[PDB]
Amino acid sequence: LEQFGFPLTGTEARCYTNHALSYDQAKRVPRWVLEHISKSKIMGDADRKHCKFKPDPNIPPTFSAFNEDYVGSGWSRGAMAPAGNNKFSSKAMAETFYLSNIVPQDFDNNSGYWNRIEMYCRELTERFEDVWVVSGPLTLPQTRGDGKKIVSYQVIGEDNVAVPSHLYKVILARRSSVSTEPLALGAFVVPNEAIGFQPQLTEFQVSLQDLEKLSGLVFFPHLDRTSDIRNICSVDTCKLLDFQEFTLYLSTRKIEGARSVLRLEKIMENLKNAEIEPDDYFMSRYE
DNA sequence: CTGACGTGC
DNA sequence: GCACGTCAG
Ligand SMILES: [Mg+2]
Ligand SMILES: [Mg+2]
Repeated sequence: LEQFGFPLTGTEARCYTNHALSYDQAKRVPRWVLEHISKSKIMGDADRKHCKFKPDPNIPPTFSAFNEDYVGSGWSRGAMAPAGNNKFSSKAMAETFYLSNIVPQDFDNNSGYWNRIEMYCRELTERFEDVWVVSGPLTLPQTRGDGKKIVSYQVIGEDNVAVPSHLYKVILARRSSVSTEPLALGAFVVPNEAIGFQPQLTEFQVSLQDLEKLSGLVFFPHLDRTSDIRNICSVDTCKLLDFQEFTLYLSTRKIEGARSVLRLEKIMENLKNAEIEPDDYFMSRYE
């Protein structure tokens, strides 16, 4: 037949401590990243200050990306499987810093709208027992003034790492293992750019048949497309943290300044459109 | 929470 | 050969 072997596409599913991915060796980015989060996963003392980005040892160095392709590129290192969903295990969080989970993402988008969607996925664990999330990059076309549709994206670094125009996220949530309740599903596609608090998450929702036709993937193939599957934005709220709750959450976590910056935190919070904190706030214990 | 950035061992 | 206090949104 053909004994020298078929060409290796390199799209083998690679499982880790808490996430699995399929690599795009031509774009140096993942095709899709799948993870499972529960009430137990997001709880833990594993800190991300000990972990830093490094290439995946299992990815062959010919197709692996590196930090040289990201540092001065004007783009951020955006993880698809977030470190916040792996607080229980230091090994699982450390594997999320492999560049086989990273895509070039806008700074404000990574820290803003995409960070709010990741928090909403963690918030769904407070209403569902098991939540599956599929995240990945996209490079969608654009219709020009002459009717011609053209795909165009950017590559950065010596290893041409593709910079996606849009990002997609697929959320599948199960209420309880001991329950006949139907499942909730939602597919969202957001552009890789800074987004404020005006557009709701429902404004970026698309049908699953349209995302599969766009990304060329088939999500959750072991699932039957019966009438049982319900939209996640009807069973749940699909609302992200507004300006108040988000700024209050960030100010609660940034409380470890350990200096006069502690008072500068309430300063920025005070002029931040009148907001107050209910818990124990800056219990300053400074010599 | 999501990022980037510099220096003693 | 590198690896932990600073800062921003
Ligand atoms: Mg990120
Ligand atoms: Mg230390």
